[PDB]
Amino acid sequence: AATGELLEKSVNTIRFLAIDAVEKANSGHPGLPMGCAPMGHVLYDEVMRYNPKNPYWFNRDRFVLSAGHGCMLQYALLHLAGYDSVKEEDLKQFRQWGSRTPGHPENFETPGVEVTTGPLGQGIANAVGLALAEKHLAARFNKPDSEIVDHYTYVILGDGCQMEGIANEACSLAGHWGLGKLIAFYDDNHISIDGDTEIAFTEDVSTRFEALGWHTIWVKNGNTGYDDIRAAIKEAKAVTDKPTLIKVTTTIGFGSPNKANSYSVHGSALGAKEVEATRQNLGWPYDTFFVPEDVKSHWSRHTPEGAALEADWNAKFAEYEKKYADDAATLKSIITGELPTGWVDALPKYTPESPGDATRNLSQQCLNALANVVPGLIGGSADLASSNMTLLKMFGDFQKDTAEERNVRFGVREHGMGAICNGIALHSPGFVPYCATFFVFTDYMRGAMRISALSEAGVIYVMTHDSIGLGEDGPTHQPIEHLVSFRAMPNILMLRPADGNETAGAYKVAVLNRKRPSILALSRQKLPHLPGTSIEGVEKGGYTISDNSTGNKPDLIVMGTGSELEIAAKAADELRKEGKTVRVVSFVSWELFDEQSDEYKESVLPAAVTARISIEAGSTLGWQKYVGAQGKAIGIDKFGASAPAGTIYKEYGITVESIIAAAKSF
Amino acid sequence: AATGELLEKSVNTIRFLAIDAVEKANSGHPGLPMGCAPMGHVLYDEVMRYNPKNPYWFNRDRFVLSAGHGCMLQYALLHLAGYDSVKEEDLKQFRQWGSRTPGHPENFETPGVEVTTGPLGQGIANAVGLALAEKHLAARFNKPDSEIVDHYTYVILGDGCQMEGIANEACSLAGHWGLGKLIAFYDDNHISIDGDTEIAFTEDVSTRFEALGWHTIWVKNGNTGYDDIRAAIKEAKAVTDKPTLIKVTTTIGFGSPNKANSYSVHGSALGAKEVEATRQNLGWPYDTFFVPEDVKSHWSRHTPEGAALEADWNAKFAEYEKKYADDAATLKSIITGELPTGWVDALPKYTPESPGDATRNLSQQCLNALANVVPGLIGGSADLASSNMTLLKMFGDFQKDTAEERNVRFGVREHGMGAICNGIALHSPGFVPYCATFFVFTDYMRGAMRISALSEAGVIYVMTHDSIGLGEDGPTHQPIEHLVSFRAMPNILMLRPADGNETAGAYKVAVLNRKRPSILALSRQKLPHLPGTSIEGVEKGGYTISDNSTGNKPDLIVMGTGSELEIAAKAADELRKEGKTVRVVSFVSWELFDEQSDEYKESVLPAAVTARISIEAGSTLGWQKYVGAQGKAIGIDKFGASAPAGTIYKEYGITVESIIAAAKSF
Ligand SMILES: Cc1ncc(C[n+]2csc(CCOP(=O)(O)OP(=O)(O)O)c2C)c(N)n1
Ligand SMILES: Cc1ncc(C[n+]2csc(CCOP(=O)(O)OP(=O)(O)O)c2C)c(N)n1
Ligand SMILES: [Mg+2]
Ligand SMILES: [Mg+2]
Repeated sequence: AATGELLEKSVNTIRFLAIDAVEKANSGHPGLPMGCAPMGHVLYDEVMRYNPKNPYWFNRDRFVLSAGHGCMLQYALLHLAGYDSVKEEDLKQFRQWGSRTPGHPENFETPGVEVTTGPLGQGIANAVGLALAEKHLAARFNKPDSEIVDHYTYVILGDGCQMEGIANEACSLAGHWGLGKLIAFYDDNHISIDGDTEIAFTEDVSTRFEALGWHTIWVKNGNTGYDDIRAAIKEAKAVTDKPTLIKVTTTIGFGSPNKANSYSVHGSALGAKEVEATRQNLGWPYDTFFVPEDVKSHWSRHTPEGAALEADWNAKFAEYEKKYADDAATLKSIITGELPTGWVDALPKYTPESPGDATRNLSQQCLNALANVVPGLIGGSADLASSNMTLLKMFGDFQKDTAEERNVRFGVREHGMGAICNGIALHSPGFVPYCATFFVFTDYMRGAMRISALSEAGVIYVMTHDSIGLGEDGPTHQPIEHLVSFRAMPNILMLRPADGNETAGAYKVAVLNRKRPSILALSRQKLPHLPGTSIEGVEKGGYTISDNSTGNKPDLIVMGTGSELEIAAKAADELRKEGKTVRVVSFVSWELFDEQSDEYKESVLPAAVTARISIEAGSTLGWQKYVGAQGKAIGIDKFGASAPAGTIYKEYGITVESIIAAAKSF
Repeated sequence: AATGELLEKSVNTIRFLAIDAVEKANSGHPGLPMGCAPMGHVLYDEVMRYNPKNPYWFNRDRFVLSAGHGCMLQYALLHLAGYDSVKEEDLKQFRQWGSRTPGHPENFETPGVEVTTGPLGQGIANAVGLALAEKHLAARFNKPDSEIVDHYTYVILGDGCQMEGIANEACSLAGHWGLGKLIAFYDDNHISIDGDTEIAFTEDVSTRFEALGWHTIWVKNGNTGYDDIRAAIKEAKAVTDKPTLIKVTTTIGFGSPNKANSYSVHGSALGAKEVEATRQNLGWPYDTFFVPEDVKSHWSRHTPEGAALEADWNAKFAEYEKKYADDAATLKSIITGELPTGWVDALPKYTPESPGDATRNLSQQCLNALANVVPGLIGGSADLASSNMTLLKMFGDFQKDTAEERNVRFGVREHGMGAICNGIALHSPGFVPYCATFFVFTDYMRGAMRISALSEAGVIYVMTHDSIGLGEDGPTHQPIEHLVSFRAMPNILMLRPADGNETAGAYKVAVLNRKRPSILALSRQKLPHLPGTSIEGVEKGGYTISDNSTGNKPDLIVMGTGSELEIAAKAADELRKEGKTVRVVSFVSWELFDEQSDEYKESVLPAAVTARISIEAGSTLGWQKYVGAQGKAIGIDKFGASAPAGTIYKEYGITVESIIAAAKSF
């Protein structure tokens, strides 16, 4: 452990790397890194177990910077630790086009960064998911003579995260689950962007956390109380049954003679004059982006020590593999991301003779089928297990005493639920987390969902009661703009299966896409199994289910999704009687369709056929890209109503007669 | 005050109206009404001040049912109290097409219901807004010899609301603001939809609330402790500097011999057999929807008493208007919703000679100009006042000691902020609340924004840093799908002004729409003032700013919004050099354009002109409805990047050259 002048120099190396990176970019946040350098140093140099040359080592401790704006703190540490992702030149490319050092930490750009933060509150919620994953894995695979999974989850958060409701949702669950290895550092600096926190934040954070079930500790001198910080971490790991909140009081911009403790240092370059003044104040003769040789030498030990920690763990796993071969084989799946051979064969198959059912119920069949073949499937609903139909029948509930169970009960915390799943998904490539609620409530958790898409987290979102079909609950519960709001979001699949085969198909696609989240819009009401639907069609996004035309030139093309496909089919039969040739197209997913070749698209929507009709219980916006200019889109562009589903469909014109009336307009 | 058997009969009348209503619709929630009947009775019959024949009386106490699913509780009370909006027949039309008794309370459907609830957590946050409104109004208009504004805000919430992050955000704010007249009843019944709360909710709620700055009380017997409830309310009104949380332990479905204290009674009809058993158990001979004559008689006093309470206040207001004529005139504007004559003339006007500026700064000028002529304008930013540019320079900050101030500092709580504004908007029609954050974080508060649209709350959402133009913060901060995600939402205006004249126009529209929320997408970067822009044009949604064609037949039509209009204008100049006639159209708002006449539309986008180009730094989805099948839409359909804005615009092709390249494809 560093001490004396070496400790001071290392801590200041971190502060100045942050100051110089920001100054060069003339953009960024120097405040947090300056005040948090002391705890950052203790954490990466003395406490955390990791291998800088292998950021993927399974049993590594995890670090999460929830106050993402302070990313230079993390980049400085990754650089000093020896990670290949952050070299000297990368620091000099901070916030510049295409660099490994973007304005906010992004896991997909920088190996060593575990999750994507920046939107406040996500980080701490992700850490709860990471700690859940570790506890689950340890409870499920550890043996009396072999403790193979054992790592801590460290997270740094500021006042902004503490004010966000998502943070309180996640921390409430963490306390309830007894996540002893989750250790959070709260940067108590009394400053946010509007200035002093007394302006809008005067609650007793520590007492709130105690109420949530957390163990609490307060380090009053966060700027120079290095031993206090060490001691706090030690006591934190001693308390094994409760997550620990370590409040560390620091002064933002510490070291800056004229900008410390002010909102001015939160997010803008110090400036040439103040940088010079700060260098004199801290006694930093060294120049731009300099790492003193003795500091560099001290930090270099992490490479050989890191290699040895992993070698030690590998030996342990080899011995585990020979005693518990089966458990080892299963754990390897979660560690490598390689799904078991033939998992696809476990998916249900249906025929139009199978009894009709709501896609939400068919979803449950697929979930229980998959639970047997995919060891990493884990998840649950936000207090709606009996409506969402998300219980894995063969398992109990994940709880502090039964962490090995696979049904996770989130309570009424949608947003926290989403971020926790992002944490699970990014813990190990073999996890396949799924979470659920009513489709309309994705609005509550849209922040975490957008992060899923941007961070390439393969979370499967099971959303039921997807339309006015839910009936009586009314407009506050009926989605309308939701499908298009997600078709417009990049890198996320918006699947809306019509029946059993499409539902199984949606799940095949969802499991196969480990780098892109999937949303399944499922119905509350029973739907018939349609002839023409198939697992293979779904992978295509938009495909033909029935066609009585020839030469790829039907008189009419009718397209639909989910519960409205049936209506499109019934209308097509009707129109065929009158002698017209009609093609019925299922658009389970716009995303997958757009990804197909031009040949494929032409084969489904021939450019020559202009008479096109679409039907879907939701906004009509955007359908023009498929129905064309002379085409007609039947939908709902107003809020719903409180009444029996049947009545709403009739009153809103989501009927076979509307398709027919529209057909005779061509 | 009722007592003995009369009190028991009154309380049971409430239980049975709820039971019968749910049984007849065979849909609904009987549990909460059955368990909460006692406190509802005490609240509406003994505590609240209101005039059942005038649901709009300004100084009435406000009640909010945050646990919206239990609406039958409120319908039963409104019925008994004498409100004209809930007759016996309305109770029999519960959850049926077009009834005044929808499945969740909607203020727009039922006079007497203050806000729209159903999505959990919104109600308690709305109550915080209602209480803020009363506190602000009292501090601002009360005189030492005249206390004209004085009312309490009562709210009932359940475990579901207590778990939602939005509730913690608003209650954190309520404690910080010392809202002594906010009195919340927490229905502590240990049941949620997944069953017993021990499955996912074991935090110490009361201690969390004390940490937030709330006064706490616990009534252990909420089923029959009528005097304990009364006493608790008495103590709550005595504590004047802190909001009070009264935890009332009850048993859900109280009275039902076989379904009480179980999840089965939460949200489904009891069923014929259990209804009979419940009638026997409580000793309720009376049949379907019956109100005993003695109960009816007891409740009828509220009509003459209510009339007298309001008459009293009216006299008091008349004497107030005589002494303080000026203050009275200003207060009346907030009360009646009638805005001062000529407020429109206060808006700034600009010309292309005016210096260029970011629309976020131009927004501030408009807000400050408006503060002077619109008494009900109040609001602020979620810890981003210095970036959103929302401070009303002539005022201080709203705080427990300075409640008369008009700048509200919400801290980093977007969702709570939105719900609180809905509460203010719905307190009185003259309030014009505005709130702000970066456009990308609308995702955090989308739940409340949707409710603004559905409940017809004229909230003005000031959203800055609307695109990749914000630069270096990166993809986590850059909107992409947001504009279309709101153009798809019913009853909400999605305004994206290009310059000063358009920004002033956007505010004119926003202020005039008191029944529909408005969102303003504002830029971070400086934009020039363009020739052709005007306040009037904005009211049209889509209008021409420059045209060199004749006979309404240009060779090319180029449309754009906000920061991209400038690019479209520059490209048109180039093309006009080559001898083409080009029409430049501004689409400040899709919504406003679609509401215009067919003649008007044809005059801007002549059906005969097929060469159309649109440019907007956002998703291209939906632009097809204006650019046509042969038109081209230039936009961004992927996430952003961390880099200087200029570089991102070039790399993504949001440039004049892209417009020109596309123009030569026609
Ligand atoms: C959900 C969300 N809302 C708003 C912001 C904008 N924002 C970034 S940092 C910040 C200030 C938070 O201050 P704090 O976390 O206490 O950190 P410090 O100033 O101490 O570094 C705000 C409002 C954001 N990144 N995410
Ligand atoms: C934001 C949101 N998420 C989920 C739901 C679905 N929902 C309606 S009631 C409910 C149960 C909450 O139970 P509680 O508030 O404790 O009331 P009780 O069952 O005791 O009446 C849930 C999860 C919702 N209405 N809103
Ligand atoms: Mg801070
Ligand atoms: Mg409950």
